[PDB]
Amino acid sequence: AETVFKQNHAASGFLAGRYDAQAMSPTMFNWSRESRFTSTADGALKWEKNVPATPQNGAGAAVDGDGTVFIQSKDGKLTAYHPDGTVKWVTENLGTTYTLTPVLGTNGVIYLPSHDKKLYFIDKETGNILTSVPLSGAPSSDAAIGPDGTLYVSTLDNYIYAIKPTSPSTWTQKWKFKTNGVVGSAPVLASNGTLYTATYNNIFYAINSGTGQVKWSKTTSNGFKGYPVIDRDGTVYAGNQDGNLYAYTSTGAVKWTFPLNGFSSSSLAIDHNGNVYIGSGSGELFSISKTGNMNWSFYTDGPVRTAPLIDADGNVYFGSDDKNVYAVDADGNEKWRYQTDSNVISSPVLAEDGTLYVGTYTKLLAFGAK
Ligand SMILES: [Cl-]
Ligand SMILES: [Cl-]
Repeated sequence: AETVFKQNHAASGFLAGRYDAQAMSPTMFNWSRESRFTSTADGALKWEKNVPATPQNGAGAAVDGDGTVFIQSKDGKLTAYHPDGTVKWVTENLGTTYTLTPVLGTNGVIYLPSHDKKLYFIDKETGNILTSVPLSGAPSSDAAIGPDGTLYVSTLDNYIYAIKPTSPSTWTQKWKFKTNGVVGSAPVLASNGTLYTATYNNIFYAINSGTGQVKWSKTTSNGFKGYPVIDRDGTVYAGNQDGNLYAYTSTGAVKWTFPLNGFSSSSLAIDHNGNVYIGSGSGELFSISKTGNMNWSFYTDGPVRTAPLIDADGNVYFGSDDKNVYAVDADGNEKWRYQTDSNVISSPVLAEDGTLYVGTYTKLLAFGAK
């Protein structure tokens, strides 16, 4: 890519970690989700592929510096597509049933937690397995990557694991944290070193990412779900199943809450002006200011489960259980929609040339530049 991938812009505060900086889109979460790319995509479909998947919390494709598109399917395949939709490679017999983002790290390594209770290290050039890490339970998050390359995942047996790769073929366990409750809020990391996660026992955790010790915790009446975003102040914005977005300061004070009219249904984005974006079971996609006032909302006919993606012009792309892909401008006005035949739940991704990828339970869709 001609410019480097950065997790942060001037208004976000993720802990900078060892993602592939030459990739177009190396991670779905643990970053602002404001793309550095512009797009002239107008809703015309460039191509579609059959990719059966059940992505956890809006997981989906990653795109490297060549524009190669990597995506897991629930038949146990990881597939690398060329930009024109032809297949570059396929690796089989990985996990089934639920899918996760094939996150692109340094040294051309793909980090793919898998439902077979393994965290695979995979060569992105060939798809060959470099090694795998046994997990005590099936993973429930994408791999977040820290500054020293440590991988942070939640697992379904109520753990956060910190696994440190020591080369493309070797690894050691940094720490593990047994959580009180099923993890619904996947690990994301903030610039002061804190890892944030939360459970359906209503506990929101701030954890020292180096040591695995809890710095502080807060409680609510229902569980947080998905991937929070973090601003430059270290404030964490997390969607709650009680129907509110919560903003926690870096000390654990409640900065504010905002009503979503339904259970939170997507993970978040944050733009360089500090506005945060989230989908609701109400069908709405919200834009909310850093002080917690509504900028706008856009109404779809079903829960919005894609984490929205902002482009460099402030347009916002997302999908709905009403089976439409959506594009709106920075003021919330519709640009275009595209009707597909499956709920749109696999979050959007932007290539350097403006191609937009987004997925359903059955297909990967590519929307081309105009
Ligand atoms: Cl380069
Ligand atoms: Cl509290």
